[PDB]
Amino acid sequence: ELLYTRNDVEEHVKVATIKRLNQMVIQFIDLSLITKQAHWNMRGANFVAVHEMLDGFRTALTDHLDTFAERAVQLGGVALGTAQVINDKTPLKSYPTNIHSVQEHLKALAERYAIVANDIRKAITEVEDENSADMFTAASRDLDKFLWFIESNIE
Amino acid sequence: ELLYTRNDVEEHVKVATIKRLNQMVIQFIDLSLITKQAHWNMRGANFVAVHEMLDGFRTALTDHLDTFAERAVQLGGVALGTAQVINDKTPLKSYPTNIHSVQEHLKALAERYAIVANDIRKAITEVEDENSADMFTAASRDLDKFLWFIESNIE
Amino acid sequence: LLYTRNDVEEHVKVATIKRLNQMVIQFIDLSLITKQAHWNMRGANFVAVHEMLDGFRTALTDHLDTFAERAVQLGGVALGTAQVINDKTPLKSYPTNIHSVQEHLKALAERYAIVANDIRKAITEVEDENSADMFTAASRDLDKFLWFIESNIE
Amino acid sequence: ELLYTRNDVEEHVKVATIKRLNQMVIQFIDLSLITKQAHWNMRGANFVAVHEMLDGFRTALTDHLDTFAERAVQLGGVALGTAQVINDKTPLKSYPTNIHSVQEHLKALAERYAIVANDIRKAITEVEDENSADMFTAASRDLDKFLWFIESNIE
Amino acid sequence: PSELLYTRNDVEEHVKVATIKRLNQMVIQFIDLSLITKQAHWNMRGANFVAVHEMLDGFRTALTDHLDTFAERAVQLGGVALGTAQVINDKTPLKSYPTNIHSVQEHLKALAERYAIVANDIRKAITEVEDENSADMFTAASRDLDKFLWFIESNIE
Amino acid sequence: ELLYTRNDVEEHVKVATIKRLNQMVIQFIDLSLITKQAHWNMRGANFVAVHEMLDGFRTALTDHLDTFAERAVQLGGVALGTAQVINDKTPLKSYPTNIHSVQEHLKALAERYAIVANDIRKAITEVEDENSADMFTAASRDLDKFLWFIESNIE
Amino acid sequence: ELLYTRNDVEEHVKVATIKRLNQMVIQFIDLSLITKQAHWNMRGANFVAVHEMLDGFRTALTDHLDTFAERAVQLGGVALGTAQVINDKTPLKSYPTNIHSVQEHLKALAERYAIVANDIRKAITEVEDENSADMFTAASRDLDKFLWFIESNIE
Amino acid sequence: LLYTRNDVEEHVKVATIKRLNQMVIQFIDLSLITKQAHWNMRGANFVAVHEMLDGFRTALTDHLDTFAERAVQLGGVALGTAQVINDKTPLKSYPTNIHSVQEHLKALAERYAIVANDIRKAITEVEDENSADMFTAASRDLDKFLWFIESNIE
Amino acid sequence: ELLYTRNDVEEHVKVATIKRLNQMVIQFIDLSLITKQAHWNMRGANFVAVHEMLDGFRTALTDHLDTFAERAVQLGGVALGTAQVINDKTPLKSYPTNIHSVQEHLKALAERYAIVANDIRKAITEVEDENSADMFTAASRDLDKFLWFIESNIE
Amino acid sequence: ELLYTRNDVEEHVKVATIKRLNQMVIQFIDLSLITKQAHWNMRGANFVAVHEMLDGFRTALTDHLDTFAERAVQLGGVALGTAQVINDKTPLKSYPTNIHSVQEHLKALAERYAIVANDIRKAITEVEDENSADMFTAASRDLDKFLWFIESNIE
Amino acid sequence: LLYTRNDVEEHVKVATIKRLNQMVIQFIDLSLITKQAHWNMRGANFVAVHEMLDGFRTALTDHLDTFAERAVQLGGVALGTAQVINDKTPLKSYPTNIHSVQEHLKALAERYAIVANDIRKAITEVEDENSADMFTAASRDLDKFLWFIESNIE
Amino acid sequence: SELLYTRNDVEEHVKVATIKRLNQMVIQFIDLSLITKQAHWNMRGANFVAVHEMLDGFRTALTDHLDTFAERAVQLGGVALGTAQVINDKTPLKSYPTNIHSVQEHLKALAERYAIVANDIRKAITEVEDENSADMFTAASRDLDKFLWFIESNIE
Ligand SMILES: [Zn+2]
Ligand SMILES: [Zn+2]
Ligand SMILES: [Zn+2]
Ligand SMILES: [Zn+2]
Ligand SMILES: [Zn+2]
Ligand SMILES: [Zn+2]
Ligand SMILES: [Zn+2]
Ligand SMILES: [Zn+2]
Ligand SMILES: [Zn+2]
Ligand SMILES: [Zn+2]
Ligand SMILES: [Zn+2]
Ligand SMILES: [Zn+2]
Repeated sequence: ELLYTRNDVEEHVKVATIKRLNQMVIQFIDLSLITKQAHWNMRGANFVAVHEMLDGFRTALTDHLDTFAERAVQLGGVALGTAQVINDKTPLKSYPTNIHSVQEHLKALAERYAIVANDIRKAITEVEDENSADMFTAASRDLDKFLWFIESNIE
Repeated sequence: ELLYTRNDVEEHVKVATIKRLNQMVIQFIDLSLITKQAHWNMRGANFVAVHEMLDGFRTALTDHLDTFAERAVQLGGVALGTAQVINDKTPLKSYPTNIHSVQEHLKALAERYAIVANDIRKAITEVEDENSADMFTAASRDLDKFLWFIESNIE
Repeated sequence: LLYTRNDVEEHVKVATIKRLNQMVIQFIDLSLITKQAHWNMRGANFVAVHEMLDGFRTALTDHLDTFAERAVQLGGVALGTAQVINDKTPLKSYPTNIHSVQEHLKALAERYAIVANDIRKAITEVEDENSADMFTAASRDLDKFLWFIESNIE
Repeated sequence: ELLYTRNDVEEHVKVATIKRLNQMVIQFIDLSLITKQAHWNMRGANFVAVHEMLDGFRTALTDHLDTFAERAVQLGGVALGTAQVINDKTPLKSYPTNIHSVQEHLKALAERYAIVANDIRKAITEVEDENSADMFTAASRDLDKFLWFIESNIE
Repeated sequence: PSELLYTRNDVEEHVKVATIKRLNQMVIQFIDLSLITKQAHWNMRGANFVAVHEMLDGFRTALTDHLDTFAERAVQLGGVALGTAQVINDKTPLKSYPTNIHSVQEHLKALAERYAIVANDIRKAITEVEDENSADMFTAASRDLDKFLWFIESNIE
Repeated sequence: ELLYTRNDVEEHVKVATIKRLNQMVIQFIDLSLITKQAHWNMRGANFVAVHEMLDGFRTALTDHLDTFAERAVQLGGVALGTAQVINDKTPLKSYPTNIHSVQEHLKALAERYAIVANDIRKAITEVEDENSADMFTAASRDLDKFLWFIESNIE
Repeated sequence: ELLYTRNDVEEHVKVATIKRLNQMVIQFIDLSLITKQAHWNMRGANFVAVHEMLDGFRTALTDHLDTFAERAVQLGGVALGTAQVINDKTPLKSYPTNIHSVQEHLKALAERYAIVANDIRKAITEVEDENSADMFTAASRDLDKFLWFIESNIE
Repeated sequence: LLYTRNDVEEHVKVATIKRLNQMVIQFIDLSLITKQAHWNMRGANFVAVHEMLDGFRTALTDHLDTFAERAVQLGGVALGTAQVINDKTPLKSYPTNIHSVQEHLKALAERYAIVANDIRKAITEVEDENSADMFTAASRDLDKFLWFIESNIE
Repeated sequence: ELLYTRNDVEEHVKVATIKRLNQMVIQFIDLSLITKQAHWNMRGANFVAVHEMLDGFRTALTDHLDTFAERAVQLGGVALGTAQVINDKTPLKSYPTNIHSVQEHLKALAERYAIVANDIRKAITEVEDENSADMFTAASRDLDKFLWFIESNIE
Repeated sequence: ELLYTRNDVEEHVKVATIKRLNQMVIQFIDLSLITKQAHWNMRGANFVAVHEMLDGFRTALTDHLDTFAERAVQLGGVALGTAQVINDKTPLKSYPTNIHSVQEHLKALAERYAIVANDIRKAITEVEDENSADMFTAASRDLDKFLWFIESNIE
Repeated sequence: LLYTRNDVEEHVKVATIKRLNQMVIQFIDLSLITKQAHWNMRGANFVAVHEMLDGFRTALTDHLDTFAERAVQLGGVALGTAQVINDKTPLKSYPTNIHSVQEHLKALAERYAIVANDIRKAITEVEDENSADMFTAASRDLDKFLWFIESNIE
Repeated sequence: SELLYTRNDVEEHVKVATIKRLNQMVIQFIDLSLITKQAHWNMRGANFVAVHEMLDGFRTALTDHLDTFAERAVQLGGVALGTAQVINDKTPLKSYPTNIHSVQEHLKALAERYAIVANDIRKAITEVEDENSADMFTAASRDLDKFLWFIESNIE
């Protein structure tokens, strides 16, 4: 069931939205862990700039997911973002540990960012909570631009 | 094994330290996630201040475990921070998914925070890399104070 | 309707303007009630909840100014006078004999909740695109505060 | 009835001074509304300077009126600023919702600002409370200046 | 066939080419508004000068910012953003701005005619485009544009 | 005994003002030791926001007192703020070092705050130096609002 | 002989007040010019700090200055800050030109600062306009500070 | 010319206004060009060159604006409409079919180099010190931007 | 003679420039006052914007002014900026005390800004000290802009 | 005897450490008051510079001060910062109230600074808590710098 | 040894100041070469590496400032004139005739690492705790810097 | 003739001459910069905390200045030299004393060297024939002459 709130968003609409929101949350938490992972372990040409870039990426991700979770609560549900749940519920493929060049990491990121980027863009139009829709549009715009930024550094 | 570098810390010392650094990166990433998890799902007496208090802790955690990972890297290791690795190598017990009182979260928070704070204070006297030890001490100081902040809010 | 190269049609100009004044009104009041509850609370969790509210006010203030200016943009008049608020406000008059933090949170709860429940249907009622956007940013903040308010209630 | 406070302003001075503070709250809140009303709905020569001048004022006014309300609550009284109390108790003539020229708005604004500026200048003499006096002086300094700005821009 | 650059970005091919198209038009209008805003800002005199003169440095920045947002989307959809002097010149729907005029009032009128055009094209653009990401961009812009038109109309005696 | 200055406040007015200033200095200095003393050792409900509130309190007390001292010196006197002088001359009840809960501390602080508050308010009108009257008013307003802040956090 | 203003203030208080405000406007202007004068032409021990100290004074001077003038105008009057009127109506002896030592310049500054300092102090309770009293008071504090600052660098 | 109390000799004014307008025209085109490169590059060194270029754009517009303002102070008309640039710029129409940073660098260099070599000469040609001063600063900027760009070329 | 300095700029250039510097200083100081004078006492159409506008000119002015006096000093001279010297040496025509409208002031200002602006423009070419030429050029660029701004608000 | 905390530093060391943390707490607070007291009653050559410098040491002392105190509390102890306690536990001699010359005050400050400074440099190696040792070195670093600034301004 | 009330042991003072001017000596020589390469590098990855070096320089300069002042604190004299760096620096002269980003990165790596490793063994070799903490902050930055420089090498 | 290639078309003889000048000014500026710190570290006596802080200000300006001269030399296709060996072998400044402590002592020693450097760059400003270079040298000279003035005005 749900936590009670004077917020009168339809009951069925609440359940489905928390549902999407959460999965969106999980995808973003993963994207933030791997952004760091790639960030630490790059090496080679274009290092520093691509290194800094990624830090930027981390923050916005963080902010966007935050909104997701808080919105899921507003509707009377329970936002999820614990290691066990992520590991258990991510669509994303585990990030490589054996890769080392900047281009390697860029390719690995591009891959992952794209799945979430494409997922969330579709979510924008299939979610019946306008607030989420506006939420989802805001994060779609950045993931897209981040997807572009990343791809754009592949040589 | 290790990646080359001009950094001349001894071979044995490097390897040992990479492992300590990494367990510490692993522990800080969970607390980090746990912190947020509690942040979103809290409700009741003293919510707003404790809610924002958690956002401060996170930034410091994040910021510390980042130094960790980078020291491991400087020593020619691979810093490890993906959901699958943390899930797999976490020393912390899964964070309750269905607790709601701020009080409830404070207590569940203290437990895990103490485990990490206690361990790292130990790590400090152990590690034989002056740098990592310095990092750890700065971290230890923050955790000890966070630990106390948490506990000091328990009714 | 005052003149403007703004080419939005008349009917939708007029219909939207009302909804915008209507909404201006609920916030100005909501704005007033927030500060009221701000000055006259005491008891547990005073300072933090007290400082919270100031934050809401500032946010409510800027959202409503966005509504008013759109109403003027579409060619009408934005109404913000005390008089107009007093008698077109759809919110129950705020109680002036309550003092405890909780009492106040509940009184805030109820009213924020009715404005936030109305602006969310509004998003999807107007046919002025820009206006649905304004509302949605406002709704997003409102629903956050409602959540913040109900989350401090014991 | 006054609420308990260790604060030892004489009981009579408390009740007297609270009533003055509220009356000042009342009209400053009224002037806050009037000021936004004028700056949304003006058009004509010197529009843009004047529209932003008024936002300057708005914030100064809401600042002082807070200082009054808090002094009221401090002396054990109850600050009154609900939509109902203002309309019922405002000494300011209602603002005309049928005027659009910058010039008309200035002239409608200079009359309502004068009453307040003059009320608050005299109230400085009248209050027994030193703190309230200082409060009113500070705020009278801003009223006299704004009033002067307002009139200076009339053609 | 597809004169589209490769990206891992789903958006269907048709929605891609049409939105790009759309994005580029808004781009061109916005750069033009930007050029003519500076244009009028430099050359205006008479009553209410410094206020209007500085009012226009504010709009410039926001146009620049939106336009930059419109260009970068196009390039994400895998297009080429076009904003060179030549493209603008024979692409702007905007009537060459008068260089023979000196009063704040006439500059206001001129500005208003052209702001109104851009103002109304981007408002339409919002429901016409099938990229949800672009309609969000356009609404943000449309909102500033609608505020800016009102600001200019308001300083006209 | 006074130090030369071209400042022309009458010999007698100086001496008395000076004595009055140092008293308010003495008791402002104490009040801040006490503000920190409570800051560190409070635990219980509402801990964090109460904790931070006081540090704000501590800053304000510090500028006011600093202003009082410099005025004494301006008049040609010596400002006294050595721990010896506070101890031997503070009219405030030594602060309890056994209490621990936030509530207990807030009560202890209310007592002491109200004393100094109720004194410096009397002082505004007792003092024959216009400048000193002003400092005291600025300071009294802060104390009167802090007392209220303290009292209002009391359950 | 005044300018229409809705600012009701007994017209005769108006006239008296404008004159005092103009006398302080004149004096503060002269002091500001004097201050730069010494600032520039200073040399000897303790140069750079005194020189920097003096810039500080100036910004305060001209700030107090401005409020005096804007108030004169507010009451229906004309603010007088012209080079001719400073020359013709200043009670201050023209600052010397032959001096160059910081010590010489501090003393020229002190004897002049004191004229103005001691003067506006009395002005405070001499004037019938309440806001002018608050103004003069704020400036009197600063003036008394700067004086004391100047005097304390004298060996 | 338009009247101003500004006593710069009439011919000087005419001459200077013209040269100012030539530089206003080139810096604008430069700035358009800078942004075109900005959106449309991909390949090695992207993120950094991308943001590098946003810096020049900012620099370019302040300077160009300083030139327009000077021309107007002298009684002339600052020109920066799309049509005038198109008709008077001496830079080759920028390619819209190129994609590599290394390509875009090469293109920016050609054009940047031209304008840079032309304002450097302008510093000593003009007979108005203020223009010459403002010309010298822009040149200094343009000479740094050209060395940055060239420097980034593999 | 000049104050001794290692600065080796030739002696005749020292004297010649010093005299030229003090000349700009005198003029700029006059402009400054005059600028503040119009800023206080104008009323009419376009008041607020023009009124704030004028405060900017002043900051700009006193900055350039400063740089001149110090250059003078560096070369071993005495910078003069006293009221008396301003009153005696000013090439600028005494400023009208009775004008009241924005246009009245604008025009009086235009006349005097233009006189100064035309002069310093020439001084750029007249003076043999490169440093002091840069100095004048910078001022010149502000002054022509300010004249332009002033003239551009005249109807 | 101690307060309950999950912090598992051993009881014995927890106790020794608190004791040592509090002694510094006491000494810093005292240097704090002393620093402020010299700041006020100083005059003579080099006044403004030294005056300002002391204002910087104060806030420095005050932060280390805080860091020591909470460490104490987070270890289960009570921090002790009360005028009474400073009186009774301070090892620093009373600071003289009869001295007036910057040069006199710098010598009185040096003595006491040097005492605390030399004491805490030893404390680093004595304490068995790494966190406090770190805590001490930072403040030690400041104290030494401050001792050198003080001494350096001596003639 | 200059008089101070700081009571470190005469012996420890003397030793510690000598180890402090050595860290001061190589840190100045490193900041010089840092700009030298900063200025004269070109090729792939120029801009970010140019600016990266600016960050490093600010850091080196602050650390070395710290060693200096400690040394004076113990009663010693700091040593940082051109002639002392030249006569006392361990590191090989930096190569004037190299231009590529890659040549420069490797030229810096070599020198940074020599200083990087010296000060890391210095931490354990000083008797002054205030110097060990000091050296340690430096080491941390220096080790990160060496990692940043090596990590850009293709 | 061994200049790095660039589309910057300043006359080639000018580039070589200007580069030599630019580099000579860089040498002096670094030495000043070195020396400044050296004094700021080792002074003691009356007026120490202000001269000390003052000096840190000088360092900052010198560094931004000398950095402009070098990026200039490099633009015209040269090599900017700033190595301890190059300052050492190529400097016009006398070796700064390491046995002075007094504030007045250090002020006098800086005064002389600041003087040396300040007076060269002022003349440089007229002797160079790349305009950007003189704008550069003029801005610097403005700071040096002011810094020199500050330093002299602190001598008792
Ligand atoms: Zn959050
Ligand atoms: Zn990192
Ligand atoms: Zn508004
Ligand atoms: Zn409030
Ligand atoms: Zn961009
Ligand atoms: Zn103070
Ligand atoms: Zn003013
Ligand atoms: Zn402009
Ligand atoms: Zn100055
Ligand atoms: Zn604290
Ligand atoms: Zn330093
Ligand atoms: Zn550089």
